[PDB]
Amino acid sequence: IKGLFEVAVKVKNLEKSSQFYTEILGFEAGLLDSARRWNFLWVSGRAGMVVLQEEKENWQQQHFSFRVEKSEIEPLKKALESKGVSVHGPVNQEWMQAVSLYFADPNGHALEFTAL
Amino acid sequence: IKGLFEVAVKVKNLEKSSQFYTEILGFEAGLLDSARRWNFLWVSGRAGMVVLQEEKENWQQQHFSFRVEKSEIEPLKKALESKGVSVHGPVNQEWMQAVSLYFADPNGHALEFTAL
Repeated sequence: IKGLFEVAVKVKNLEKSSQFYTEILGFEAGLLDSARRWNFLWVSGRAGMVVLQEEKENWQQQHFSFRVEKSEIEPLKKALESKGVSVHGPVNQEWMQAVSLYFADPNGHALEFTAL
Repeated sequence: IKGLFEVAVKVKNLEKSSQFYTEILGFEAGLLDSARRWNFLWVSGRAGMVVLQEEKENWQQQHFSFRVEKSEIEPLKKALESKGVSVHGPVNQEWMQAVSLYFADPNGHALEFTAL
């Protein structure tokens, strides 16, 4: 097993969340299934994938993180902030020799950039 | 952004789920926080991480997948089966030139191995 590849993310609004993940996070189009209301988006070419799945009821917070380089922590924080996203951190994770940034998607999920 | 690094997984029983993720999936010990009832486990050295978080109420199914090599699909299916885990697939994902195996963790989450 080589790492984490994909996560399914429950979203309140497929279009608004697709806009966030593609325009703000820069993920690339994959497969938009307007029938099931799912959108499969690619992370870093073919390195990862998020599957946005529309669900209008029963909200529950999710947490997941994306890998970034330590040297890119401040640029990424600034880029998110410029696009209107509030960013917490950097937070040092001494026990794992890591640095994290924390921010929300449009659904209030707890997203993170982690540098190792 | 280089890929997906970590997912938080809600579990009914921290010990039973920790046993599954370490003994069956082979993830390595990281940080066991018996206070918050969380266990941070490493995937493929430092390539990824799962954070098991005990929650005894409000079950909701999660979906996530781990990256594997295409040539390892049958060995991994067999290995899981040998450890008592029922495996579905391989399923060809033609649109993304991928192959998937599907199986459950002890919480009934929808886990997957994806080969690209």
